[PDB]
Amino acid sequence: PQITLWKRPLVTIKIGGQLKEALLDTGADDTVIEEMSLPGRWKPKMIGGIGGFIKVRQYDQIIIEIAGHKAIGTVLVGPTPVNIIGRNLLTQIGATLNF
Amino acid sequence: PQITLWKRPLVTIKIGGQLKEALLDTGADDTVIEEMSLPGRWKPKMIGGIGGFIKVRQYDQIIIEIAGHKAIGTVLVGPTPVNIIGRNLLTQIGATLNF
Ligand SMILES: Cc1cc(NC(=O)CCCC[C@@H]2SC[C@@H]3NC(=O)N[C@@H]32)cc(C)c1OCC(=O)N[C@@H](Cc1ccccc1)[C@H](O)C(=O)N1CSC(C)(C)[C@H]1C(=O)N[C@H]1c2ccccc2C[C@H]1O
Ligand SMILES: [Cl-]
Repeated sequence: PQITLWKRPLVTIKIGGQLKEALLDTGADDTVIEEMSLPGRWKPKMIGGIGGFIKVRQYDQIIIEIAGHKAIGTVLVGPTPVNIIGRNLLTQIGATLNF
Repeated sequence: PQITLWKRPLVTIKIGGQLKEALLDTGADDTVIEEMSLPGRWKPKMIGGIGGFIKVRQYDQIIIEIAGHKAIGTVLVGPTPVNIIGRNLLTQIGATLNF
């Protein structure tokens, strides 16, 4: 698909058996989702941007479906204001910026 | 161009006759640049990022080139960690997400 940028580029994702809405964010290195359970070990991490830093849990090897496209990678979980699909998963679904 | 997301989507911009590096950020509604001098009057705005909110100065109708593409629009100035080109200007340069 081709997604224009007149509006926020929100899509439906499936993660951990749950449907969520998430923002396709080329400015985010990583992927961060609001509080939810995920399988496996985790380690704490600080992520930063506008407004400063938040503490998240880093889970690895998390299978995800983004607008119908499956991708595996690290997913961060914590008090993000918005669910965010970052570059680590955008690459895997073949997403590019074009102009 | 087609910009892949294996690396950060950094480009060169020109604003006030000066070249700067900036991030093409589909998660940003607006465009925010690190402290610099812009002409004219400004208006207040507060915007929220991953860590919380920052106060910025809003300048309108600013001439700005993004990866060689000419735009004229709103530029916000404040304590962002990265010069961010957001959707207000990504739309002016005809950028889309594609997969
Ligand atoms: C989000 C935002 C809003 C405004 N304007 C407004 O809010 C004005 C309100 C008007 C509302 C209009 S009107 C009708 C429509 N409907 C609606 O709901 N809105 C519209 C202005 C700016 C500049 C905005 O972006 C701020 C921002 O920081 N956005 C970031 C994403 C985000 C969105 C919302 C909450 C929190 C974060 C950005 O895309 C990013 O990734 N950034 C900006 S700074 C940065 C380049 C470092 C990077 C970053 O944080 N990255 C970090 C990141 C993020 C996630 C996971 C890991 C990490 C590590 C690091 O890479
Ligand atoms: Cl790349």
